[PDB]
Formats: sequence, C-alpha cells, structure tokens
Amino acid sequence: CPLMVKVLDAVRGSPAINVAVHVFRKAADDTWEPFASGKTSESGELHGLTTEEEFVEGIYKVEIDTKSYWKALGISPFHEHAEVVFTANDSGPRRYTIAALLSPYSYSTTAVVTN
Amino acid sequence: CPLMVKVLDAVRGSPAINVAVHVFRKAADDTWEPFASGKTSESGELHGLTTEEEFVEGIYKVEIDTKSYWKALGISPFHEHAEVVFTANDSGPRRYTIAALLSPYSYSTTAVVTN
Amino acid sequence: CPLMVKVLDAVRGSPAINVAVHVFRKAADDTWEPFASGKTSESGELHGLTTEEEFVEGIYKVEIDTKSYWKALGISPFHEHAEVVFTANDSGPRRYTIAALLSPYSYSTTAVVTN
Amino acid sequence: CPLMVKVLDAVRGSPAINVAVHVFRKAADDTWEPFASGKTSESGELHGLTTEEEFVEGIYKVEIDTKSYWKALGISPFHEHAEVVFTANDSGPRRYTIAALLSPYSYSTTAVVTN
Ligand SMILES: O=Cc1ccc(Oc2ccc(Cl)cc2Cl)c(O)c1
Ligand SMILES: O=Cc1ccc(Oc2ccc(Cl)cc2Cl)c(O)c1
Repeated sequence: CPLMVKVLDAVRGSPAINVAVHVFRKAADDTWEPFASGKTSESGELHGLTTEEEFVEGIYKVEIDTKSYWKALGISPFHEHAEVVFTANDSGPRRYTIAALLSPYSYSTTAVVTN
Repeated sequence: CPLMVKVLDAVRGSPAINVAVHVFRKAADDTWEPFASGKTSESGELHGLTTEEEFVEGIYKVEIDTKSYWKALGISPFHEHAEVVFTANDSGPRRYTIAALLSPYSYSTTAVVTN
Repeated sequence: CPLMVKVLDAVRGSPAINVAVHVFRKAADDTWEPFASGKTSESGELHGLTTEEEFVEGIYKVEIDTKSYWKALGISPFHEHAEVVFTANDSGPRRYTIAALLSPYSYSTTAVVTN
Repeated sequence: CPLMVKVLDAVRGSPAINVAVHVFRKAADDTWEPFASGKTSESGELHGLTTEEEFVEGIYKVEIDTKSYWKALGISPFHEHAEVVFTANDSGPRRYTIAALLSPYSYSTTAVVTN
C-alpha cells in the first residue's frame, strides 16, 4: 500500500464513512486520467487504491467527494469536492497517506510521507 | 491594538459572532491572572482588548469560549474552550492576531505576528 | 468585490505575500476556462479579481499556487497547489472570501460567505 | 484504551515523534491534577495513557508540548503548548482519540469519538 487516504468529520467527531475518492494521474497531453477509486471504510480509511508497481513517479490528483458526503447527512456544504494535487517521487522507500478533515465550509488536508 | 482575536465558524462559513474571549497573563507566583476579556463583533473580531502600554512581555493565554458558542446554537460540542498559550513581546513589541476556526468537534488556531 | 482570496503562512505566522492565484469557471462544454487571476499583496489578500456583473452563477475553481510560493522560499513542499472548487451565486449574489493557511505538507481552506 | 493521542507534523509531513503529552483532570477545588502522560511513538501515537476503570466522567485537559518539539528540530515556534480541554461523558461505549496537526505558528486539534 503506497497510497492511502484517511478522512475525518469535524462536525460529528468521527471518521468520514463511505466517502467516494477518485485518484487521477496527469497524462502527457495534460489531461487527468482515472487511476484508482474507492469509498472510505467504517474507519474512514481507504486502502488498496494501488500497488508499488503501478504507482510510478508522476503528478496525481486525489479528489474527495465531500459534497455528496455532507448531503447524505442533511448538511449544506460549500465545496464541490476536496482536491489534493502532488508529485509522487522516489527519493527512497515511501508510503503516502493523504489525510483530510472536513467541515461544511472548510477542510484541511495533510500528507504523511513515511519509511 | 497590539492584540486582536478573530473567530470564524466552519459549519456556517461565517464569522463567529458574540464569542466570549478571556485573556490571562502568567503571574510572578506562576498563577494565571485576568488580563483582559471581551466578545467578538459581527465581523467575528475582538478589538481593543489592550494597549501597547499594558501588553508587556509575558506568557499569555487566550481562552475562547467555544462550548458556550455552540450550545447557544443547539450544538453539543466536544471542547470546553479553545486555549491559545504563547510568550509575547519577548523580542520587543509586536502586533498579534490570534485566529481560530471552529467546528463542533475540532478547531484550528493560527497566530499572525507583525512588525 | 464579490470574490476575495486571503492566504497566510503557518510556518512564519505571517500573510503569504506574492502568492499567484488563478480562478477558472466551468464552461458549457464541461471545460475549466480562465476567469480571473492575480497575486496576493503584503497583507496576503487578493482584491479586485472580479465584479458583481462578471461573477455569475457557476462552478468555480480557485487554484492557489502554493508550490511556487514555498520553492521561492527554499522549501520543497508536497502539494502542486491548493484547489478550491465550489458553486457560486446559486441562491443569488453573495460575497465570498476564500481563505487558505499554508504549511509545506499541509493546507486548510475555509470559505466565509456573506449577505 | 479509552483515550489516545495522535500528533502529525505539517512542515515535515510526518508523524510528530517523541512529543511529550500531559493529561490533567479537573479536581473539586478547580485545580488541574496530573492524570496521565507519555511521549508519542515513531508513529506519532501515544497509547496506554489510561484504563476504562480510571477514565471516569469529568473534565480533562490534554497538553501537547509543541514548543519543545519544534526547538528540538531547530524551528522557531509560537505556542507554549497545544491544549485540548473537554468533558468526558458516558453516553455509551466510547474511545476518544485526540488528534493534532502542528505548524510552527498554527495547530489544529480534532476529537474522534468512536464505538
Ligand atoms: O488535514 C488535516 C488533518 C487530517 C487528518 C488528521 O487526523 C489524522 C490524519 C492522518 C493520520 Cl495518519 C492520523 C490522523 Cl489522527 C488531522 O488531525 C488533521
Ligand atoms: O484555513 C484558513 C484559515 C484562515 C484564517 C485563519 O485565521 C486567520 C489568520 C490570519 C488572519 Cl489575517 C485572519 C484569520 Cl481569520 C485560520 O485559522 C485559518
């Protein structure tokens, strides 16, 4: 697991469960191509997006479908989604955890790069 | 205006109006003594807490009464309050803005320090 | 001034000065077209991006060029940029402030929306 | 483990390792009494602070010694510490994770209350 996503809900003080997550990789023509996707588990985590073999250096976009998440709780959101865009590069052995904390009108995202 | 406090609501995407804020200063005897207090305005800002004469070097604690804010809005939040503790004016007089962003189970705080 | 952008530096506790910001608007053909751009001032704020006449209903993306900011400061950050995507003016014209707080491996963004 | 603390570093994009954490419980005379303490592990987590038997309802303060953490990395911090004050109450089975994301001049803390 070189790439993991973890989402928390700042209103309910809980993991954000069942949030759809789509990952894209930037192609040579500068369009985003689908790479990996899933929905966060009961722990608010999404594992198994990719493998070391398929997660080569390049530019990736992780889109967290926050608007749908809030609407399924009856709560009015501001953003369409939360987007995390970064260059993945091999400087050594490396796991990337993209973390996100959601409020209806605010979010934070952090990268935890380990090993 | 060497010390200003600004509070925003991450649920509503609005300034957090009428938030009580108490500032304390650590005394000679290691005790937290009352320094200044007030309530945020409609802009979510609290001005005029102190003057450059009375805001001497020291360790200060800005307590933002987040629980009272949320309960006045029918939300039962996690935290009693947000506390922000820092040494001030240790390299001469500066201007300090203490910002806080509030959600029911979460907050962030940042300090913007100028001159 | 229906759209304003404010950026702060969480490492230095200061406004994030000279940050490039590009705003796009989703077109009829589902494409991101250029809407407006600018650079933050010494207060970390970007004013005059648009006018109430030209800021119509639509889906907007505010891209904050965080990587360029950090690299100009000798820091090699994680993110390419901060992207903030939202529907605007769907319930009539409002005033939008998009705030961002930046660290090398992290950012938060909140929207304050008035009238 | 009813009470866990997890700390991340937003500058280094990594867990915050070896951060001292002191927990207090409010006594009847309104003073804070030491309750539990430790230092975050290589994962930035601190487990085993307490037990279900000893973590009764009451008001607790979790102080994260952020200033020492930053100084041991050569980086100038603003806060003395990060403080999280909350009422622990039994509404059902409940684990509390106090999470914190640190920057030199900013921090966020969230409560994740599960089970
Ligand atoms: O973006 C801000 C942010 C994102 C996530 C957070 O909680 C975690 C995030 C990642 C990991 Cl590995 C562990 C924890 Cl507890 C957090 O406190 C702040
Ligand atoms: O995530 C975005 C964000 C934006 C602002 C914040 O507090 C402030 C910090 C500096 C200034 Cl000038 C104004 C404010 Cl409201 C903050 O804590 C987070």
